[PDB]
Amino acid sequence: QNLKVLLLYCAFLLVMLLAYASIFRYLMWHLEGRAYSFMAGIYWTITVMTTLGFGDITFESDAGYLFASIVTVSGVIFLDIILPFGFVSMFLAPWIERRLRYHPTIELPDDTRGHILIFGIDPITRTLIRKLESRNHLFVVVTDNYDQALHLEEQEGFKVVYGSPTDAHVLAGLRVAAARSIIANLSDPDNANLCLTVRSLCQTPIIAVVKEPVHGELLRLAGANQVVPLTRILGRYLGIRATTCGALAHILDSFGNLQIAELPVHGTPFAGKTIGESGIRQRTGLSIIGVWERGSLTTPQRETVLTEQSLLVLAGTKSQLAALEYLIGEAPEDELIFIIGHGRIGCAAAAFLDRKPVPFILIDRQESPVCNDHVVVYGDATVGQTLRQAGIDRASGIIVTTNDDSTNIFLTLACRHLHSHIRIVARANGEENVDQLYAAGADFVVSNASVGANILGNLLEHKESAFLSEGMAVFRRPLPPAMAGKTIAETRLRPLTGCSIVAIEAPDRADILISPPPETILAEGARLILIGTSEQEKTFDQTIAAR
Amino acid sequence: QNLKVLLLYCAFLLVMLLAYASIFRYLMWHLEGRAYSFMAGIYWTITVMTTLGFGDITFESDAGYLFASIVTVSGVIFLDIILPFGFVSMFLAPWIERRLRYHPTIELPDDTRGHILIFGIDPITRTLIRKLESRNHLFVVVTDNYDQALHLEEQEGFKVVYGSPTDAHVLAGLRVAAARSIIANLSDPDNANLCLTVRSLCQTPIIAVVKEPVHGELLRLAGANQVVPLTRILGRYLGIRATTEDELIFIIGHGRIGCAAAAFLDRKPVPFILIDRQESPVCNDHVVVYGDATVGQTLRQAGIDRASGIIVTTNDDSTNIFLTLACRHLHSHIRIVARANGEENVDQLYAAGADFVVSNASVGANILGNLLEHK
Amino acid sequence: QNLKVLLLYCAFLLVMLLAYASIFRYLMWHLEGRAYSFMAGIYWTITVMTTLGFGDITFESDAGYLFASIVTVSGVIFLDIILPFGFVSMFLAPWIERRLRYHPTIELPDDTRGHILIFGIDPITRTLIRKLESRNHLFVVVTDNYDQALHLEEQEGFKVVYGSPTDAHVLAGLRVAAARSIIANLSDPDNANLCLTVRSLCQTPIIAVVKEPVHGELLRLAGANQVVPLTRILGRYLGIRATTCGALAHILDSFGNLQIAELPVHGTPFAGKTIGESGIRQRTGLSIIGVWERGSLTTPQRETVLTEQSLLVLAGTKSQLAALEYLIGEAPEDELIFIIGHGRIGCAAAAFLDRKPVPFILIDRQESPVCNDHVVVYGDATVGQTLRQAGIDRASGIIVTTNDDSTNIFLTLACRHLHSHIRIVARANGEENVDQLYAAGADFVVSNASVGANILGNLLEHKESAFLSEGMAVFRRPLPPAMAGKTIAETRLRPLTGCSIVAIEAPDRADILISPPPETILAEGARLILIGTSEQEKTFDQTIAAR
Amino acid sequence: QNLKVLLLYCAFLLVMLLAYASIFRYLMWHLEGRAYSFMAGIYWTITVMTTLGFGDITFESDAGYLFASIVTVSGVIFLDIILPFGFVSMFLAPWIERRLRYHPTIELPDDTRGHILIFGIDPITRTLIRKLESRNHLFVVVTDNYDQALHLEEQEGFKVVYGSPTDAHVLAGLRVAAARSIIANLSDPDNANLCLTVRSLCQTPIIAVVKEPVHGELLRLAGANQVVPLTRILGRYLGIRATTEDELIFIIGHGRIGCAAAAFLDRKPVPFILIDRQESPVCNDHVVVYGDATVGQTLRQAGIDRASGIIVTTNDDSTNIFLTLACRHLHSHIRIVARANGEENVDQLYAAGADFVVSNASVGANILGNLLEHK
Ligand SMILES: OC[C@H]1O[C@H](O[C@H]2[C@H](O)[C@@H](O)[C@@H](O)O[C@@H]2CO)[C@H](O)[C@@H](O)[C@@H]1O
Ligand SMILES: OC[C@H]1O[C@H](O[C@H]2[C@H](O)[C@@H](O)[C@@H](O)O[C@@H]2CO)[C@H](O)[C@@H](O)[C@@H]1O
Ligand SMILES: OC[C@H]1O[C@H](O)[C@H](O)[C@@H](O)[C@@H]1O
Ligand SMILES: OC[C@H]1O[C@H](O)[C@H](O)[C@@H](O)[C@@H]1O
Ligand SMILES: OC[C@H]1O[C@H](O)[C@H](O)[C@@H](O)[C@@H]1O
Ligand SMILES: OC[C@H]1O[C@H](O)[C@H](O)[C@@H](O)[C@@H]1O
Ligand SMILES: [Ca+2]
Ligand SMILES: [Ca+2]
Ligand SMILES: [Ca+2]
Ligand SMILES: [Ca+2]
Ligand SMILES: [K+]
Ligand SMILES: [K+]
Ligand SMILES: [K+]
Ligand SMILES: [K+]
Ligand SMILES: [K+]
Ligand SMILES: [K+]
Ligand SMILES: [Zn+2]
Ligand SMILES: [Zn+2]
Ligand SMILES: [Zn+2]
Ligand SMILES: [Zn+2]
Repeated sequence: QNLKVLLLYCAFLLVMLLAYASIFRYLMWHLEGRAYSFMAGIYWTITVMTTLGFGDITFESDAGYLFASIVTVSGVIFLDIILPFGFVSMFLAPWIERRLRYHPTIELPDDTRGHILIFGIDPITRTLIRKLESRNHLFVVVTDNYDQALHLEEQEGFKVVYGSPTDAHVLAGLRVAAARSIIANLSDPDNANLCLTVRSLCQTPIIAVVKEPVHGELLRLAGANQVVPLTRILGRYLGIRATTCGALAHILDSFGNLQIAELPVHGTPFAGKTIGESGIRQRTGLSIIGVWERGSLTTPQRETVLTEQSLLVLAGTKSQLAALEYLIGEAPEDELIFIIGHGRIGCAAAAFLDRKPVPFILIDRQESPVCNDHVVVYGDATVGQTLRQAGIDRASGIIVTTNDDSTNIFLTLACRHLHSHIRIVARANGEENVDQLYAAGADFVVSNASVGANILGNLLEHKESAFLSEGMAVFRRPLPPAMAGKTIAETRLRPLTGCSIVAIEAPDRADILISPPPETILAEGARLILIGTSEQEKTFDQTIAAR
Repeated sequence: QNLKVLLLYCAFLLVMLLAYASIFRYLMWHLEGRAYSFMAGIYWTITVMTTLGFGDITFESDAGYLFASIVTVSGVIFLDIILPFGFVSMFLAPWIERRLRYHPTIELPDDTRGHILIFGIDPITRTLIRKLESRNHLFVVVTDNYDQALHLEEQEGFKVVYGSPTDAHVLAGLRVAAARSIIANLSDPDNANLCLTVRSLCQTPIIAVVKEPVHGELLRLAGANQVVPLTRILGRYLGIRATTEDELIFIIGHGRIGCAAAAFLDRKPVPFILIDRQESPVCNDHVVVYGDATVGQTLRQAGIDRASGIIVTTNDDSTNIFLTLACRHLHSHIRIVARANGEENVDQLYAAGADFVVSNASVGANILGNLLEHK
Repeated sequence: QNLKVLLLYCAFLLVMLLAYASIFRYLMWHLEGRAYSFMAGIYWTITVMTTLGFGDITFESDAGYLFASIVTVSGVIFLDIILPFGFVSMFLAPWIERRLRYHPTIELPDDTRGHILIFGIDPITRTLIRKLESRNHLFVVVTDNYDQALHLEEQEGFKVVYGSPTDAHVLAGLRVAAARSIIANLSDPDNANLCLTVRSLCQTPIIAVVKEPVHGELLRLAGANQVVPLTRILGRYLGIRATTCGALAHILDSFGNLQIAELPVHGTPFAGKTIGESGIRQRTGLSIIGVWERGSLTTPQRETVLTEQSLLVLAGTKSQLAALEYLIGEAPEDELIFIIGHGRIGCAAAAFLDRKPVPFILIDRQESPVCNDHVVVYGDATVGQTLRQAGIDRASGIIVTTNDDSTNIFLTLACRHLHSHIRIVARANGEENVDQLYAAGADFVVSNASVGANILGNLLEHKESAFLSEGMAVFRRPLPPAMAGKTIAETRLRPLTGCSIVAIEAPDRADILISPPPETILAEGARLILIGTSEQEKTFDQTIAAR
Repeated sequence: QNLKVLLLYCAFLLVMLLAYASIFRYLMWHLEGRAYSFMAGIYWTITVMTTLGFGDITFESDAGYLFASIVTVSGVIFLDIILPFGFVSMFLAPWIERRLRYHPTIELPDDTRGHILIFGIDPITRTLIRKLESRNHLFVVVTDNYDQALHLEEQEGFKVVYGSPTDAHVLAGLRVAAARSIIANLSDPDNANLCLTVRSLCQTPIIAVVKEPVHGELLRLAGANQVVPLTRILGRYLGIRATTEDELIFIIGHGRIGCAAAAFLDRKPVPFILIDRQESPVCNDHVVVYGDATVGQTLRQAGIDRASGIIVTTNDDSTNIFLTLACRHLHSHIRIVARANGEENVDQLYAAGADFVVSNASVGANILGNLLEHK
């Protein structure tokens, strides 16, 4: 905007130059019978406007004086006044105003498309934003807190809009209809308000983070396409890690056929062994679809070594999962788990452990404003002997789930020092504290930020197949010996049935190929893992054998 | 104004030009016997002060040199010093004091007339302003809160004054004596303070919004022309909509409005149950089933099953929307009447499953509006 | 500071001018054999430095070119660079910095003398400051709150210093030793800290405002020269006004001889009558030393009309005060006073009324964190029927003493409307609310700001005789018939005894002359009122009759 | 730096002068057969670019006019545009970003070495800084509080960094690996967090101030080189001074220090009474006579009469001074030992009537000081 105005002025200056120069030659002729070249004209005009004033070329008539006077003043006005002033107004003012005074972005440009709207900022969404700035996605966070808008503007991995998140006018300004996705991370009532409002304008996909698992249904009603119960999930990931021996934990039931479960390896016979060595698939018929270690989901090799902290992601039938449970295959007696901190997450960890059930003891300073179903031992875990009196002595494991990382680090320190034996699972509110929890003696650390970010992140990237795979199903099929040697693109599987190949594992191998390329040459005995509508799965074995 | 001082300077600059041009000709003639035209003198004076300096016309006598030096310096002082120093100190100064540091308005111009003072801005009075915009009244909102004056400045269909509403000196700078009308929408004690203070200056008509219907008489006594008990009226609208035996009405929210709806249902009478998470600081004539309702089964406990009606009257619109969702979810047909604190939530309450929605801001703005028009 | 530097530069410019001009004439001569006048030199030099460059006088030698080049550049540097830059640094920067950014005054100039230090800002001291800015006294308020320092700096009836009030280093910076007076209006512990610290540096007089009358002694110990129990005093002024009929209230006992008391006129036989008509002095022998009405203490005339709201200031012997009490002279039966608000002031009003005693009832929302001696009826006076249930019906008077003026205005309104008979005394936290309390129906309004300011103000102005009259005594003496016709300056009373004439009243008149001028001619039967040490009062009737 | 860019510009300006002067002579000769000296060319080029314009030397050919025009414009661009635009954008910009808007330091220079990091600034650590000033160490105080960093900026004998003490990236920018020593004066949990974080980067010696003596072992475990239990030590100093039957000691204040003094007196043992206005959030092994003492007769009630000693241990110096006054007033000779949180109140406690004063900041600074010197 400003640049155009600038060298638009430069153009007007040039025209003034040529004009004055042309008039100069004209006057010198018709007024004093003197003839100057075009160059002399430019030369003189520049000499005057610029106030050099050599004086080698001057007029002698009053009319010439009147003209020279006019050009002279023109130079001062357009080179000594307008020019600097305009620079102070077009450049200087806008700079100092927008650097000493926050001017809130209240609206988004009309041409904004495919952007991601973030409502409700916190560690989770902050980490999500930094993570997807590593891909340069257009993020726009919204907030109705002036002070927060400022803080978010000084440092920016994203644009910040300041306005009421639940005002349809404000949502129209954000271009919600043209937006790619929407993260609803406000309170549950505000989320419900947000979803209904957004839905009155568009069908833009919405991912809501629910603070209380019971409200999940309500948010789907208000218009949310996906609901993520973070605290429930977080409590669960603390829980599955607290037992003395890892146990199967169910994840998904794809229409009562394919089951997805996860298994922490600690204290199991699989610890220390390799995937091939443990022979999990041979003895259970299960598919190992991934190994989660060091915050990275890798593909299962046969030489891969399972560590105490490894976590297997598994897929198969109900009986195949029951086989694995038998192999583990039993829990030690008198298991007792202390849970320090009875907030939403600690509360969820308790609920998960009760689903089994494993005996536990909750400990917190004050009564829960949201929970009534749990009996809590009241006291300050930091104040001497509060844990001793609660009988921390016969505990087999501890979950430290305070909302303060330094306190969790201190408790992990003390517990590991007084009980070098028990499992210690700790929670990190921020990732800048994860390593210290390990250094303090924790057997595993669950990070709010990374778990939250990974989930939301994946829900985002796989959006083009999120609402798709939503309502649909994942199933497994023994590759028909008829296609033994044919390429995925050659079989033309999708155009017939409608499903999609998401994995191909060898007959006698823990080695699996995830998201195989069309060029992949199929083999004999191979086991396919497909995904599609609960209609195409039945129209699969039908359409495939037909044509 | 900065325009007058500016062109008044151009005036002085012009006089200086003519003065110097004339003195020029005079010296050229009397000192050196040289005759120059008027244009020549203007041309020379401009040439010197503008520092161009063609040199085609110079003196040769000492007195001429002196004069030439004086004009040169004049051009530097009045064109290269005062002009810019003026520029910056004249209007680049106001810029900082009004754009780098928020400067609240603490007084209206002397001749401000026919304006409507608003005391206590909120959804109702905000809806009032944007409603009578076509009538093009000058609305002035008054507030003793700095941060609020600041926020009311950025976006506007109304002027914002910052000061104590109950201070006589502040009201005089607001020109209350010349105002069209005054809307008192503060606490009842504050309203009373405001009325008596205003009445000591003038008899500008005052429309007071009163919280407790009993206080209506006192506000009149203080000097209010009209008293509007909105919470009673809004409560009545809720109670009316929730009815038109074994009829049983759940009222979620025991604030003033919810309380008024209960009071209304007694007159019928229609059995009802009040539900809140706190005790009423102003009410003690109603029985309230305490315990937060957003949790989940607090309504199930109370028995949202055998009820015939539900009134949602929290002072938070999103909470109202959530409760409406939950209710419509638990019971697909029970009559639900929801309260909307702001008109921007009216549509989401209906979308949530409400059968009727009472809009505080709409009913408020309308009543106050027809009270200003019919005056 | 800046101006000097400015026209110091102007001087250096002039010297440069004369120098270059002198060198010019020199070079033109010894280099080109040309002779120019002094004026031509100045003219040329100005022509170059200023960049006009007529060209009518130029050099032709390389050395001349080198010189012209040097002068030319000198002009650009000292007129086009330094000059504006210096203006931006000496003027522009200091202005924008100290107008967009608060720079705290941390110290006072070394030569600061006779100033008044204010510690602890509030309505009282704010009003005190505005009041004594009407006399242009040098006030300096001190505070350790950054945010408060800013607010006090934007608008200023005084300089503001930001620092710890109880730090001797900070006190030395304030020049406490050279200061006139010090107002200690902090908490009692902070005041005690302040006094001890100030006392370790100087003997500068200190006036402390105590928040709890019991701490008064402690503050005199720490070094305070004067202690003002504002809340006690305020409670008293509410109390003396609440009774159905005004009653004598003791103020000072000057060594068991001269007594000072005050009497509100409401409900007494003196109401409506004039001072002469009531014949108070004739019937009691008392001296009427002042009439306090409409916030102004005037001298008692005989034609002066006493109104319901008038307050007599009286002086005389114990029996003379007892005579007046008899004239009034009795209180109505079943007096019952409701006191709304049990803060420090309301509490003090109760204590005063108990000193008589008059039956009362305290009413407040919560228990007092400081009082234990009073039984309080708990409830919200604003919530319907709280006063009704307390039996406001049989009250003879009400004192409304909430810490919120609007609430006091509302209560005054309602009470006067439901009980048009009872006395209503109300308290104003700020003077901007006094008139409205009257308009609401209050019989009298006690203003914190004005009472506080008047007291402190007087303690200040009369400082030169404050600590003097402190410890001293005020006494009355029947003018000896020996000086019947002599002038105050002629009698030479002070040089003999040491006392001072503060009043002279006629034998048969309520007319009194306060602070009589030395020229005043004394009469016969006149009654003198003097002040001095409890040593000079005895050395009075002795020294006067002797010589 | 702004000096290099500046004189580097003067360098380019100089080259332009010589280039134009040489081109000048070349054109004058080849275009018009006129011969000019080197000084003449410099003199002409300066005369044109500086816009003086004497005119004593002008071209007469078109190509000369063109060249003359080019130099004129060069002087305007490089002397009347870039020079000032530079000025303002070069160093009048930094001025605003560092004087109109506080800019906290979030990172120390790469080569910072031998510095002492302070975490948790307070009277003790503040007294430490002003004490070892003659040794001329570079002390850096770290704080995650903006408003505190701002205040610590105006007055200084030490540099202030703003950031999370327990963030590894923040500690790396603080150059912990190259620091002389680290003083951890935060909460015990925070200290533990700080130690482990620091230990993952380096083995810089750490001196931790610990609140609860039991936590000393854990801080060591985290990685602290030395653990200083000040509250235990200060409490012991109080108890020691208050003694060296029917001996009875009043301890006013049951904070950690007051609590430590009580614990100390048990070992003697010497009978004592704790007096506070609240219950101890960290202690439950002592009986405390509750009820505020500043009111008046709370000490009289308890029996300040038959007592043989008084320890004043509130965490507020003025309150301590007041209590000392009141005590010395009620009893002219009973032994009084007062605690001073800051060294600026030590003298007023003695003036108030204390028999001995333990100075938290002095004892603190001394211990930590001799711990840094002897290292
Ligand atoms: O400098 C001019 C001068 O002119 C007058 O003096 C003489 C002048 O010197 C002669 O050249 C001639 O013009 O006649 C003049 C007198 O008639 C003025 O008197 C004098 O003021 C003035 O300076
Ligand atoms: O404009 C100068 C010109 O000089 C040369 O041309 C001629 C010139 O016209 C004659 O006046 C004389 O000086 O001899 C010159 C040739 O020997 C250059 O050739 C030409 O480049 C230059 O423009
Ligand atoms: O420069 C002005 C010119 O005007 C005309 O075109 C003349 O023919 C020409 O001689 C002259 O040079
Ligand atoms: O992810 C699996 C989830 O399945 C069910 O929803 C369970 O209620 C829940 O405990 C579990 O977390
Ligand atoms: O201006 C320079 C002067 O120098 C000497 O003083 C000469 O005597 C004089 O002729 C000349 O005018
Ligand atoms: O001013 C007179 C005062 O004398 C005494 O100090 C009384 O205790 C007090 O009630 C009264 O206010
Ligand atoms: Ca850390
Ligand atoms: Ca809405
Ligand atoms: Ca008022
Ligand atoms: Ca002190
Ligand atoms: K020029
Ligand atoms: K010339
Ligand atoms: K020029
Ligand atoms: K010139
Ligand atoms: K010239
Ligand atoms: K010439
Ligand atoms: Zn729970
Ligand atoms: Zn009610
Ligand atoms: Zn009391
Ligand atoms: Zn203890």
